[PDB]
Amino acid sequence: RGSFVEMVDNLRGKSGQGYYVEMTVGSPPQTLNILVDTGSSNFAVGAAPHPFLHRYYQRQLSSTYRDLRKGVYVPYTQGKWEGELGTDLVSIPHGPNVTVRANIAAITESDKFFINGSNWEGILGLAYAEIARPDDSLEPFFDSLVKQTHVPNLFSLQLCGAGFPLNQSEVLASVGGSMIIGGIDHSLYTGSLWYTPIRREWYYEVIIVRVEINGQDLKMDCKEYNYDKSIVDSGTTNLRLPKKVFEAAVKSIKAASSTEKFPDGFWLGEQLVCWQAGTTPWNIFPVISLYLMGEVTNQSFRITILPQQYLRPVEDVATSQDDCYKFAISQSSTGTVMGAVIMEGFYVVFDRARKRIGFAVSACHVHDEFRTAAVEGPFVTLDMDCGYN
Ligand SMILES: NC1=N[C@@]2(c3cc(NC(=O)c4ccc(F)cn4)ccc3F)COC[C@H]2CS1
Repeated sequence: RGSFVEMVDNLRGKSGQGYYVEMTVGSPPQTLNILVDTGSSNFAVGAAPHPFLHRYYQRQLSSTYRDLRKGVYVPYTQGKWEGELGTDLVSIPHGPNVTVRANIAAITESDKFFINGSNWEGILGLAYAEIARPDDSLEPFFDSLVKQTHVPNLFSLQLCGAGFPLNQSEVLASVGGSMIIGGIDHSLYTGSLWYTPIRREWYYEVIIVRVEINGQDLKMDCKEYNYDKSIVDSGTTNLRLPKKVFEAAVKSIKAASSTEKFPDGFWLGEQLVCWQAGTTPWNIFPVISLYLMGEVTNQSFRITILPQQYLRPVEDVATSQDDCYKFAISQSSTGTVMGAVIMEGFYVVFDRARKRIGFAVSACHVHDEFRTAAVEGPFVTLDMDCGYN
């Protein structure tokens, strides 16, 4: 049974541009679309005109706006945002039937933050206060929600990739998935949920203990997989891997798929590759298994993704009926990032109450009739020291 009908199908978007949920801020309520971001911890919204924003938070029109008289500056690798801190009443229309007073960073300047055509106007950082900006005294949204209401301290995400390109109209009209606030909806997954511990409450940090490509062990010291951390991050597109793991994985994926040769720019995630309509050779590309530490001592389980997850559908650079994709695995210098293309394979339970992350096969993962994504266990013979310090 699906017990959270009110919140099922409340997301829209896609791996290229992000998955978002509708929220309201202020009194009377101002509706905004907000990126669901498990890899940061600020609730930050556009609050001044911008060429890529169709709307924005207007603090002067909110009777419940409270000015904290404090700026926040947030540079990150790909860009930056800065703005002004305050609080206001916030609700999620397709969410729990509650309204909370939460911190809001009113974005006044940004660089490469907003995405033309994404249809979102702010971000909902769902990770922990430790990585909030300017510091850990700025209570994140979810903490406020839990403190102020009877909502259980847990949320779950089903991100649904289409498996093909969606034009602007289609992505607006399409259901992109679900964020279930306070619970687990059984209709969103098949098979069993398997849980891995949250190593530390800052990012949603986990520990990978083994990596296989088509069943072949990458055979790296498991610390390499978590150097310098491994996180589950809905606010990143790709599966990102530490440099040395990336190099070893790409070598192995190339070897598995070697019946076709792809240019270097494809493997660099820059260049698309295309096949005649319907003829994408899924079967030449390997499955990828990530083994995660179990809750039981000396046990692990694995999550297995298909090329239908790690090849991201993109429309052709020229007009055609070809099926085209970009390689959605890329190198990282800040650890492993299980981004949206990985999350598209799975229903993911962020069980904050029990300090654990659950994975099950998603009811909306893209596959073919020969192979599916999998979550399987337990495995009891693995060497598990895998965390980086
Ligand atoms: N997890 C991260 N969150 C941050 C962030 C994320 C994004 N996300 C996206 O555009 C995006 C697009 C496609 C996707 F499938 C997912 N996300 C945009 C701005 C931005 F600042 C906020 O804190 C650090 C920064 C960099 S890593």
